[PDB]
Amino acid sequence: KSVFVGELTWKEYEARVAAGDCVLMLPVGALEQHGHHMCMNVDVLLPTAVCKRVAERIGALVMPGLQYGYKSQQKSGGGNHFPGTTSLDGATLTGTVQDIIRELARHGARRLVLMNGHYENSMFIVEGIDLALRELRYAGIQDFKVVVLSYWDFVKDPAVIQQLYPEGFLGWDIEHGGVFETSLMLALYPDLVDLDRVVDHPPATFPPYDVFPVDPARTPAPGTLSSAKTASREKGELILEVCVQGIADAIREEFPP
Amino acid sequence: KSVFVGELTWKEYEARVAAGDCVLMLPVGALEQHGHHMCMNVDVLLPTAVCKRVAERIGALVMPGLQYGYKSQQKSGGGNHFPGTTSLDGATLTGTVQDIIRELARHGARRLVLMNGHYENSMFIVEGIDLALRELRYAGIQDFKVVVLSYWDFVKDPAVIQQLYPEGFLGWDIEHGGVFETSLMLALYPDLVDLDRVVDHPPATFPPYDVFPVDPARTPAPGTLSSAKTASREKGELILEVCVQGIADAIREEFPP
Amino acid sequence: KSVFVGELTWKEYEARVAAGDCVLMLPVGALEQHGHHMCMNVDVLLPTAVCKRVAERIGALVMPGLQYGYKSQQKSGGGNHFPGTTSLDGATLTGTVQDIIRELARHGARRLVLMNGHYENSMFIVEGIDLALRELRYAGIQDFKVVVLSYWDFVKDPAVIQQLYPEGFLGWDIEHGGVFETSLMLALYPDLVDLDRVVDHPPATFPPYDVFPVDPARTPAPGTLSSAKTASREKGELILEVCVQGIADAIREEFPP
Amino acid sequence: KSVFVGELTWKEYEARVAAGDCVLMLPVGALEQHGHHMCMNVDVLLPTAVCKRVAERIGALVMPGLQYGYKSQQKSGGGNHFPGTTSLDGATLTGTVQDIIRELARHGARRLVLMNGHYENSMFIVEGIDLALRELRYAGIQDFKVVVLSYWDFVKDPAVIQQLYPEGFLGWDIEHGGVFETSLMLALYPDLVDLDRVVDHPPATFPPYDVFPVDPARTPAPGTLSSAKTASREKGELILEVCVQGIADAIREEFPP
Amino acid sequence: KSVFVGELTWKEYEARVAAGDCVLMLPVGALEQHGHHMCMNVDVLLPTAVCKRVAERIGALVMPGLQYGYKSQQKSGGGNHFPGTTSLDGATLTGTVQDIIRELARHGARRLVLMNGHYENSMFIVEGIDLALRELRYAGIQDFKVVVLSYWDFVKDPAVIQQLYPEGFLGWDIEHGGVFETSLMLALYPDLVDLDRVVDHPPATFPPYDVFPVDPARTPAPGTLSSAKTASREKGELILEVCVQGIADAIREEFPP
Amino acid sequence: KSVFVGELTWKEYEARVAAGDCVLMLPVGALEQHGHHMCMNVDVLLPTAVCKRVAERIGALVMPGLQYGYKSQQKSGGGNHFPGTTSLDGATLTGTVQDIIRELARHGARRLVLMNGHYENSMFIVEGIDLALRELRYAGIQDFKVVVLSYWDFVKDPAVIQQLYPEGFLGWDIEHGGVFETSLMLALYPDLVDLDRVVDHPPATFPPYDVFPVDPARTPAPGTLSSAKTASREKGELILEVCVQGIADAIREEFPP
Ligand SMILES: [Mn+2]
Ligand SMILES: [Mn+2]
Ligand SMILES: [Mn+2]
Ligand SMILES: [Mn+2]
Ligand SMILES: [Mn+2]
Ligand SMILES: [Mn+2]
Ligand SMILES: [Zn+2]
Ligand SMILES: [Zn+2]
Ligand SMILES: [Zn+2]
Ligand SMILES: [Zn+2]
Ligand SMILES: [Zn+2]
Ligand SMILES: [Zn+2]
Repeated sequence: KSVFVGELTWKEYEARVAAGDCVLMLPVGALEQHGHHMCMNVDVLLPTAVCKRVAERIGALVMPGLQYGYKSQQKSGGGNHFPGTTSLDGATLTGTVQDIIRELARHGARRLVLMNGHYENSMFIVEGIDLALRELRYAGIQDFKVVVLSYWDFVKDPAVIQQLYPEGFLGWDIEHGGVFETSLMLALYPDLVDLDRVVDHPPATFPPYDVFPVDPARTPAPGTLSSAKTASREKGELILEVCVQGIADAIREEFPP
Repeated sequence: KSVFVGELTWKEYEARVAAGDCVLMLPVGALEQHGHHMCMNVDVLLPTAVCKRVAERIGALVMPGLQYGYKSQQKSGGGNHFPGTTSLDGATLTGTVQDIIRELARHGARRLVLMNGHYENSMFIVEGIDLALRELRYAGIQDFKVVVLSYWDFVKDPAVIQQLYPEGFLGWDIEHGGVFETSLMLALYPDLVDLDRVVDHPPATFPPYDVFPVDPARTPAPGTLSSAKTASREKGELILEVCVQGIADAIREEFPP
Repeated sequence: KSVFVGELTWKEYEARVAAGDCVLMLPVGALEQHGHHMCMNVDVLLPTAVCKRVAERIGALVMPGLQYGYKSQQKSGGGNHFPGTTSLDGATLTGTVQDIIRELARHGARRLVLMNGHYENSMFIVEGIDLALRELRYAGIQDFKVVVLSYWDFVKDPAVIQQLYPEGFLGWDIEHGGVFETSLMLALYPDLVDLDRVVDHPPATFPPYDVFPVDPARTPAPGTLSSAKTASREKGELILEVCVQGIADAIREEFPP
Repeated sequence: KSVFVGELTWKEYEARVAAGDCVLMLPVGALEQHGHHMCMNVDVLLPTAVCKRVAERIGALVMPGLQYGYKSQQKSGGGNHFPGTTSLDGATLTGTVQDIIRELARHGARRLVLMNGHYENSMFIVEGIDLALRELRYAGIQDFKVVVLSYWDFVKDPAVIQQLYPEGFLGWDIEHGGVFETSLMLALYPDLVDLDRVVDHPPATFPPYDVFPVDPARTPAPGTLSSAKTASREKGELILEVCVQGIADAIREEFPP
Repeated sequence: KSVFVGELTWKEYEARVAAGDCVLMLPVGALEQHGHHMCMNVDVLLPTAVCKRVAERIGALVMPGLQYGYKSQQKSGGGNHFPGTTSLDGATLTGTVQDIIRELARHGARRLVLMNGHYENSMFIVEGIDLALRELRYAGIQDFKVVVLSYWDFVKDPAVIQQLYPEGFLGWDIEHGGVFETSLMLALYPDLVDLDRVVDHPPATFPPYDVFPVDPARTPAPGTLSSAKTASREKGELILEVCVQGIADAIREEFPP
Repeated sequence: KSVFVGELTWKEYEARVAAGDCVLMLPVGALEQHGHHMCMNVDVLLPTAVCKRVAERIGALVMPGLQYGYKSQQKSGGGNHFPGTTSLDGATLTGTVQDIIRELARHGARRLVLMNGHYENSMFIVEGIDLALRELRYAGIQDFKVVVLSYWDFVKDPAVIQQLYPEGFLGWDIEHGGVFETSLMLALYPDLVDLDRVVDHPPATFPPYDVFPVDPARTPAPGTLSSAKTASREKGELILEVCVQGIADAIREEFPP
């Protein structure tokens, strides 16, 4: 039986919610440039694949993912001046999250995991949750609980980090189109990555401030913030298992049967 | 080479837009109950499959689809009180369309086809377009052109209509989870439809007015507005070819090479 | 005693609401071009006059009408590029309806009929209602009921249609400034129509899609979607009797004494 | 020929605007309690009647009036706790004014008089104007000019006031449902006023602060802020002539031929 | 012990609210031109100083002031075309007041004094209060009370008015950068005023209407609406005591121990 | 001469902007709990003090600070459930930033530095900037430049960090009410800190996800995320000199005289 809500009939869904401890998961991505070597829907594909695997293990369901996220920022996504990147205003993203939570509560659902795949989305997701929970309180609903996470934060093991980044970890922001995302894509969707097109530039560095309008000269030309030269399917498999296991465990802890 | 923007690199996309006459297509769907016999992502799947086929034929590109649409209305979707159906507020949907048009224009795109798959979305899509075009005009941009359509409107041939509706065409609104969508689903995604679960009821009838809050008693129990008993894979292939051909011709007329 | 809320004192209004089963009616119109032969406030005048007559028959009260409606669409009102047509943004119209419902509920009113006179308004009326009911629910109010109707939906009867259209009825999709509205106006406000100015053009037809910006060539030059050449006072009198009776009956059914 | 835009055809309106110096006028009122002796649409009726007379004199045109205004405030309209009073939120009213100006500018109009009839509306009218002018500036347009006025401000000449109040003038902060409005109504719409129902209470007084939620004890029971016992048709005729003359003169000064 | 919330620890604040009759005060100002002789933060400094002194007397606490207010209007602040003046949109100011009230309610506070210092702010503060109180009702909270005032309205004693305006009081609307504010500043922040720079022009007069876009020629060049030549420290000390005494008394009456 | 815009006359400000290279600085803070030992306006006081010193050095001007910021998050500010913390909604904060930029641009200013003092504000500052720059672009204005920075990011030097944290630096993630902010406060406003009230708890740690509603147990009781036991005046002086020099240098680089 599919773990995707979109692939269920309303009766199947109703039955699953009626069971009492149903966990729903919502992937939140973006359509964003990911360099010369990878496609632009990475931030949707990756959290969705992680949700799927986690859902399979814990008996959860996955909602249709958010395909468009917040504006790419230079220091975490290259910047919103790139072609292809198609970004929402903060109010739009926040409102989308708010509307979905309201609707899930209407269904009787009370457990939601928001899995972020695009660095910049976080605070707008946070505001959507706050506004939704506020509204639920107005309606006398106080037992709706939300867990929000970015899947990469579960990769904490020093040994794993060293396997992925032998020259040192440079932060999840500078990991845009680099070893982590590319390794995952190589493991899950190899046809959408062409490692031969990777441009092997040094990791992007920035001063301790930001400038707007975004100045394109300050982003590496290919749009990546770090090189995926050493990306590998094997690295992807390792990332995937670590994230899936860690998130599954976290969800079980927060949403026990 | 993929026709999906999400599956392209930013360089591939940039090149296609640079070519001068690039047509972009955006499927606009919903997560909505579709009776006992079909899944809930139909309104995304169908316009997306039609866009894919049209794009292959005319050399267009397809954007990631809108997964959540406007509130289901009793006379066209059963009603928003059903479980599973997960709907956006009008302002949210309108803003999503507006933001996407803004971004496509930033890229240099000037030709967009919005292909609706959920009856209720239309006027919010229209407002989204208007607000986006208003903003473009502020910047002196007047050459962005939009074609908006609901794919079923292209099925006009009496010979085809008579096969699907031998006792008479009763309207695209009453076509919710009926012969049209179900046939298309049998042709495209047979695993997501189980014809044996179809509840055969007489087509819903409604007074010449609407009542709110929605009264569940006025929608047939299963959520469908018409029976898909006579749906078939064959009918689906017929619908598909007529839509694809008709839409491709229309786009060629409105966006000539 | 007047049936118009505006013409009552607050004490008279209060007493009517205190009686317990008071029905309020709100006309929702537009300021919009209606060809060479007719004035622009038709969409307010017509529902207002119908509301007046219904209210007189059933003991209901009529609120001040909404004078400005949603943007005219080519296929239903000729298009918003015409001079004179003065339209609201969707959010504005939605908010107006929402605000009025909130206030009526504050008064203790619990029964509202929205009578639409401009096709394009419908979905924004729907959103206004939903948002208002959502708020009432937050305030513990679950007994506010709304009936929404477009008065022309009550001219159902084929026998009435034959009488009105002896040369053949071509459909409601082209009834903008045509025989239907023009006849009603001749019956109610003859000084606001000059039948000699009617341009007798062939009925408007359109492809199964819409284009924005709106292409003026696709609307008949006068702005009408069909010719009102055969309109008459007598046709208007019949429409008026039929509409008033049907709506009165429908309201009594939905809102009994 | 009518001075009301609603009563013109789009061709007639277009021709008036094409002439070059066309002045448009927009009445802005409210639906609000006006004591035991007068109806609730006073704030629409009065500015509309003054607009009509001014337009007749100066060759201007009058737009459909705004029927609903901002929330009644205790010190100026008795308070929004009264039944009957039906008020918009600030953003709704602001948005309505903004949308109308946008549309008038689209038509090619460049001269607008906003005539306020409800004290509380003023700042929201101001904001609506500013927001519409801001948008026009985006398009390089700086020749759209707006004159805003409350009609009573033209009846502040001490010699006139002496004629209207011989016993003594108590100030304007108390002229809600008092001698001023009542006299005008007696002159224009005698059928909507019943002087015998006037509750002759002493003028309302308040401390130099406001309290929310509004405390009904602090407003005179009937809702009026001053007694209309001395109101008369004669006083109304004087007020009317003084207002019309003064406003016609002011408009001719600001919008010369 | 400080009377400013910002200077308290959260434990100290919590204890003061826990006491049960805690009164909080919020100064609402503006950044606005105030002629050649005075600085631009006057509208924040003055109500803050009054709040401080009232708070000291009655045992209340003062919240961080709103530094930016609504757009300056010609007839009450010179006009928003002046340099330096930095104004918020109406929705922004309203929302700020609304958010703060919501938060104070969360803390358990139920008594708030909004002390306005910028003439134009009033109606947006009113709307913010109404929207916040509406929301509180949705959450079952009906015991939150707000007193709102403009501090100058407490200068009512004809003897005090005459000391300041021996030739006659023309209104708090024409008082911008004149004798009242300048005298208070001379008493409170003498280094921020240079009386030698006052431009002694005749008091601004205006017709009974407003014009937009704002016309700079209709405001006295220096930005003041009347001359502050006769301002003095002694007059400032008088004003200060009258305001502090009056407001303290008013708050003791409305928010008793 | 003051470096504070609020302490200047409009003529002085105009002249400074007229010079053509004027840099404006806007502190953006919060009202937020900062443990048992420190007051709640820290996030305003600190960036304001840094701005003042930087502006004195480089000839810039400082705008009135934003006193209220985005909702405290558990991992960065303890959480928005604490008393005293008074937070804005994201749209409110975004709108405030947007409005101020609009106004500065109107004055002729083209160089702005936003100095953030509250971690949570960052993304809403970014959105406010984007929306303001979007509006400027509608007016053909593309030369307004914004530099955004958080003052703590300028404490980079490992040698400085060694002086500040001789027993080892544990990271910026726990610096809410800890050594960094407390030391700065001891240097600038010693009367607002009472080091004896510091609760010497171990550094806060959290799992790689967040939970809403916020679980108060995951925040150390006092509200601090680390112990300020070792904070000192001397450490504050060092931080201050380092931050001021670094920021002055960065601004000179981006906005040369
Ligand atoms: Mn990304
Ligand atoms: Mn649907
Ligand atoms: Mn119409
Ligand atoms: Mn009024
Ligand atoms: Mn002011
Ligand atoms: Mn903070
Ligand atoms: Zn990515
Ligand atoms: Zn469907
Ligand atoms: Zn019509
Ligand atoms: Zn009135
Ligand atoms: Zn002032
Ligand atoms: Zn802090």
